[PDB]
Amino acid sequence: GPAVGIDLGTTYSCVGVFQHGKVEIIANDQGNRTTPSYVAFTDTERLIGDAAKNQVAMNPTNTVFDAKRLIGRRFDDAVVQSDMKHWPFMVVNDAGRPKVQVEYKGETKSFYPEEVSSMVLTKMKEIAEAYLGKTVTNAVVTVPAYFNDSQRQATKDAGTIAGLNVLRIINEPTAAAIAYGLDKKVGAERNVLIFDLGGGTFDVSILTIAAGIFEVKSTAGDTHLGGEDFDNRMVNHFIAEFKRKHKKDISENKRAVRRLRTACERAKRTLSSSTQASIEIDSLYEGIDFYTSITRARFEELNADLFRGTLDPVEKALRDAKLDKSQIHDIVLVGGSTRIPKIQKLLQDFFNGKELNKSINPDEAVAYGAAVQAAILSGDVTPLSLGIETAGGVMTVLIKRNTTIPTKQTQTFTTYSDNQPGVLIQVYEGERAMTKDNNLLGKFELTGIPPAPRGVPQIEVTFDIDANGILNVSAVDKSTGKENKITITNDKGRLSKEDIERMVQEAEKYKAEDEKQRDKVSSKNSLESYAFNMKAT
Ligand code: NA
Repeated sequence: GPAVGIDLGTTYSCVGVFQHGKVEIIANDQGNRTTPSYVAFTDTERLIGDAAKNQVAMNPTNTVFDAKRLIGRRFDDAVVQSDMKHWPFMVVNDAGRPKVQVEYKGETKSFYPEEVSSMVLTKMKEIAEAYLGKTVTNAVVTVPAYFNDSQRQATKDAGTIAGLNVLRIINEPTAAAIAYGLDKKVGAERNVLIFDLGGGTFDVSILTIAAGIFEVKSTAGDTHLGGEDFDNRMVNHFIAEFKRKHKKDISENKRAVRRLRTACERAKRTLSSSTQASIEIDSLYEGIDFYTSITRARFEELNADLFRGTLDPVEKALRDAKLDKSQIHDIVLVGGSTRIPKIQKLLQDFFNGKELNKSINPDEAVAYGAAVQAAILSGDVTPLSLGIETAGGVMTVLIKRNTTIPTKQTQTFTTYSDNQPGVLIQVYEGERAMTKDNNLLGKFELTGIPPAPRGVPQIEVTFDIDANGILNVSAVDKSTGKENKITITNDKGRLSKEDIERMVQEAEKYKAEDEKQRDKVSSKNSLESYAFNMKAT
């Protein structure tokens, strides 16, 4: 049977299947295409999904949510320590691992974050099985791009516990791009910004896509910004309005606040499609009916700081990606909060009128991409950056990856040491800062450099790639015209698509460490006479 794509979200989860040439997002028992990531433990039963969320007020201690925040993390993590304070449920330390502790059937029980996530995955698997009419085993599960190897493995383990064979763990921004088919664009590399504003988290991701290959250039956002925050601003405003009108604070009554919050969430949805919404609550407090209205403009004023603040992570991501806003080719909206008209206007105005990709339901786009990838697994540009080793074993790129062929790139280099007799030209392929982490393709020596102080001799290195992809690397001593060259054959099938993806992924994993290595050397054009990788120490 077909594999399924699952968006394991912090607040809500979504499951989709690619069948008959089309992705179908699967509705649950109550007809909802999204299922709350909530598990509830009671004296009589365990509830997953809408049932768990509906009874949260009655059983807060035994209702678990935000397990994604704890997944793949140590208990001593500061995020876990700060996050634990907000949650009613208890978090405990077992062998350096956080666990949720709850009372189920009168017995204290402890579950690893992956175990709670496995229960949400079990419900999504059952939702898929009811729709398909067949057992579902294979799945593609999505995770935030910033997730580390531990967080990804823990998410895979949650699927394994649920009985799912997790074919691959893919980034949520990449899944959204796959849903819009940005990989199938016939032109040269494209820079894509994924603006993801969910119920509880805000994620901005910049990706570069060429030849079906995705690279995460930058990530930015707020882990604590979401639609619920917009609802809270409306609730606080209404509490103030009631207090001004009736001289009473409804904050004391928990149910009254819950009823107001429910009305505010409905009003916010109405405000996305209409310019005004009505709040009608009978007997909100002390028998006083609350009948009032809110304009879209008032809602925008209440959330003005939060809405404008979304641009700040966009600016940071662009700086980290070393890209100007003009260089973004595609913008994708993900998450329900992206429906808000003010958010769309602010992003479009920031991008100078650029159209936004919002045709796919923002709540379902990540699951849609996961479903497309699951089906693919179920059934001329340069592949890698090309460069030479500079002093310190550093990779200096002459031809960037995704460069159209044929191409010729020339750079000038100098000696690192005084009276250096020769330079060793070492050709490497890869996206890592250091040649040790890249692949050596060939080496040649240019000798007879006239004795001179360091930084004075000029050596022009040229990389020439023909249409067939054969690489010719040449070095000329500018003082004498003396030259040496190597021809590197293009071996067919040497590199698979997966091989390129692994090398790009490795660069994403070590980007912070790699940048520090780049900053270490004062000169970027200095060549030594030896191979740094073969040096002792
Ligand atoms: Na999401």
